[PDB]
Amino acid sequence: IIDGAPCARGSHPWQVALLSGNQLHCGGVLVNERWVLTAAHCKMNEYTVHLGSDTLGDRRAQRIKASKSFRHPGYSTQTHVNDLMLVKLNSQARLSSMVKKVRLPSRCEPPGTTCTVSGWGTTTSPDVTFPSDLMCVDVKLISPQDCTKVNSMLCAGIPDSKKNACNGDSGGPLVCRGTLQGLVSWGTFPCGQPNDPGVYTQVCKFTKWINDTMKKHR
Ligand SMILES: COc1ccc(CCNC(=O)[C@@H]2CCCN2C(=O)NCc2cccc3ccccc23)cc1
Repeated sequence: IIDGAPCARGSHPWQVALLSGNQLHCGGVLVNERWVLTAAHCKMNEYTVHLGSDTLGDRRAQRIKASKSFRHPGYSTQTHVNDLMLVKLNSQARLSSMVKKVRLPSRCEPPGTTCTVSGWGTTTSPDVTFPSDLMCVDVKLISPQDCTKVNSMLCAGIPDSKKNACNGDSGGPLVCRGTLQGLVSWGTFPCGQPNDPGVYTQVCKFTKWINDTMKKHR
């Protein structure tokens, strides 16, 4: 996350990280005790999922192996369309005040809405600097028609501001008015240029796919 600040402790109990061993790979969200939602670009042969702490490596965090994952069938490596994936945990996440199911959307929040994006991705660019504490930044929703770099994607940013997501933030949540509205997808490199908004998968357009994919892989 660029030009953000540490998230208030305990305010992201539905946030997870996908690690390759102990190395950050992507963000994600906990859908339920057996499933994580992330970006399709995050695909790996297997994952270690971090839950239950704003600090990576925290001895109190839960770590769970996840062997299986399922991309949305329309995913394009070139256009970034359909950049979402479900990761099946090998063992159930233990729920508590620090591990909670995310609130999925029932409606699409419109352009102009203030939202928050969070992650453990780099805070600098092009030099990488990975924070241990989960970082947050507030950004405003931008229609894909108003987003020069781009019907199921959104952009988000603040006019004349560097605030954005970066490497390591893919798959993490963009939340608005208490619901999940986006997953970080992609943007310009180097990160953090003003008026260069990041692109997100618009979660409200994938309700059916998320529910059905989980039901088809019980
Ligand atoms: C030691 O150096 C290291 C260590 C680890 C890594 C892999 C770390 N993870 C990844 O970059 C993930 C993987 C899938 C795509 N990713 C994004 O975060 N994309 C999101 C993304 C990437 C670049 C610019 C962006 C601008 C705006 C919004 C999103 C952007 C790299 C260098």
